[PDB]
Amino acid sequence: AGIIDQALAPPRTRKSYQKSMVSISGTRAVIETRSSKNIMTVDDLMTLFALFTLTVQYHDNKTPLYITDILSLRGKKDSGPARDSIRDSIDRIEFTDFQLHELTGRWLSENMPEGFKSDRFRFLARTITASEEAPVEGSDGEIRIKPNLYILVWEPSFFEELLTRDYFFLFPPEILKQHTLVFQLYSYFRSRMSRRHTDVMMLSELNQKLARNIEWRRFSMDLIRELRRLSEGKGSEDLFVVNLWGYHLTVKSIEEKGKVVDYQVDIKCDVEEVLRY
Amino acid sequence: AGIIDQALAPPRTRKSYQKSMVSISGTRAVIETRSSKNIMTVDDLMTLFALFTLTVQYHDNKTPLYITDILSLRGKKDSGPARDSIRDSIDRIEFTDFQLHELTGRWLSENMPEGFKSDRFRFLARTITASEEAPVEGSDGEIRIKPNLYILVWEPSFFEELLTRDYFFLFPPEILKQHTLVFQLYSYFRSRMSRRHTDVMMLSELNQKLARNIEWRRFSMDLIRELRRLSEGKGSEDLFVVNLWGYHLTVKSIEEKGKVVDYQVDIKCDVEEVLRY
Repeated sequence: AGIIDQALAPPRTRKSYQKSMVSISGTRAVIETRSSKNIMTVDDLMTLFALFTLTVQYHDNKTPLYITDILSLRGKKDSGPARDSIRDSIDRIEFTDFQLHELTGRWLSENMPEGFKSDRFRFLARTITASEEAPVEGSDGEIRIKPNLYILVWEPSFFEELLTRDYFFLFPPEILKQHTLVFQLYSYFRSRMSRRHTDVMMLSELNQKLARNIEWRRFSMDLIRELRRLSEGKGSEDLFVVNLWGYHLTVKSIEEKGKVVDYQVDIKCDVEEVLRY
Repeated sequence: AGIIDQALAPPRTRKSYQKSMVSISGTRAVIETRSSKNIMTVDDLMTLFALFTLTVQYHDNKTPLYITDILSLRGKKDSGPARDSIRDSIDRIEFTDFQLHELTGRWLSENMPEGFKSDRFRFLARTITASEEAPVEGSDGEIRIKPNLYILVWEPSFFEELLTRDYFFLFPPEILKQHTLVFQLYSYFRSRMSRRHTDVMMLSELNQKLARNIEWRRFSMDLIRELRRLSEGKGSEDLFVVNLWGYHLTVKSIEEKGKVVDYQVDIKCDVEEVLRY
């Protein structure tokens, strides 16, 4: 859940294999993501977290989640294309296998002096669905369903962590309705920013840190438009501040002659973080 | 479930999708078998059952299994190609998803009458592996591992069904190392003939109900060689009896010169057959 965000597919990409290089605790590892259909994209993250929330709120095992509650938590208007979109997202999450291969040998026991560890993980161990419409056959005869009721059986150990230490798994119900760049920014501040309470960063670094292959103009215009929409009316386009559910930002534009680059400063208020449930 | 036998791939087949029509309890249904690699074949069944036995034998959750125990239980001499073969069977079992789609709408919930139910199942929810050799990047650019320790995490419902009820799918460990036709014969004797005391059969009937695509020469030579092998020498080439782990058989020759077939008299004994653990 912490490293999976680094091994997803680009948005709107339909592929069945992706090999990414990662490093955790100094240990370099190769993370593979494969599916019999299309692997998870970055945009699916939100949907995944939605499931997380709906798994925690229900238990207060097998977790029944209705499609309408998912649409509501995602802040999307109920319609055919919307239900089909969430259905495609959950379908990508369901058939995605992650596998982390550690490249540095470790000592395990007297019988295994040098041992390389690999972990093959899958979020949903089982899924039972209930649909109003009948399945369709499609090309090659492969079934396609339109479920309204989901019944999730998570991976056991992960499920035991879905009912224990529900902080990194519980995002604010309002951040799950936000833009993809806002979600990625809040998720980046939530995991890689517990070291300090004040920080200094640029938008140019934020592309390479969050959405690299997105060009600087689209990234800056979209994310700046969103943060400006969530900002307070106190400032102009050159200087404004955003609450961001505990991550009080302070964006300031830097100009050469007419061209601009933005510069943001955050002050992490840990209280409102836990308050945002 | 007990319908996976109709969902597996034919022997010597390496594919990623299969679809079958299956009627269960009067309802027409479709079973799809998917894998990002190769789906399970029939010849993997024994290995799967081996895992079963070992998972029941260790807990006497997570289940550590060593490849040495799998090779010994399957009756395989420890070597390179043997370890590779077992690893390939376990790899096909690990990445195989099954899915049962009901094509007839039935009553599911007071808000979904005549709804359509699907069930996406997977034997292994999670798999941690310990390998002695280093991860190798093959010619296809994908990581290939050579594990020796299998920390297995089964599907929760199937695991609970696998720890308490150890009588539906547990075979005598000595049958997991026999010829494939003997294993198929014993499985046919446990599935069919539920509580029938005695019955009389033909090797031709056993040929068509066990291995349709096997020549009558190889069926008689292999099956009669193995059954006649596991029998006290009290008889001759034309009359012998086999215990067969609770299914006491009696095989005799038929129809004299140049044209032959075998009578097979059975007598079921639930005491020995079930108690053999």
